[PDB]
Amino acid sequence: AVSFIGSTENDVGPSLGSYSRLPFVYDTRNKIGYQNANVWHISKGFCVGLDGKVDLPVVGSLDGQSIYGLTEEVGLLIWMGDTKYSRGTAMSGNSWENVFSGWCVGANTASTQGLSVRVTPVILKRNSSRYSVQKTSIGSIRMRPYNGSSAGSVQTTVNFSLNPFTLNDT
Repeated sequence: AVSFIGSTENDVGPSLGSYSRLPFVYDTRNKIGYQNANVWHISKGFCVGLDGKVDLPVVGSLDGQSIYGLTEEVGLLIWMGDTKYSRGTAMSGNSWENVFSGWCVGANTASTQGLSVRVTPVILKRNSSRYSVQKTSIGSIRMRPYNGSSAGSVQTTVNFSLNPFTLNDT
């Protein structure tokens, strides 16, 4: 079986966080992210993976993944995937993309399925010399049952919003 145990709306990164150091990528690691190991509770043979979707406009590209725009001077590189950040899948485009191939819980076991979203700020253009961004919707992630597993009427999708932040350029 499967049940939804997470939150529908989720914030990515600390509110009004400030980050210091074209296109220039800021090394924010996992600071601007959201991670939750327990979004769905699965059991008895349930097989599930994850699909991710970014709703932000694609304004460029870097090493194979999209640069999503926030403002005229600030953009983002985005990863979505399973709980552990190192499992993140680099996002491109605005379609649902497979971000976690998935796994199957044991026939006599109960476990959880989680997820993570991580972004890194990118300066597109310049100027003052600070750059502020307001809360912005990023996109969503939905569980993807497989192997004949079924979601029934269980909530399948959760959403993510980027908390406001400021970039100090010098």
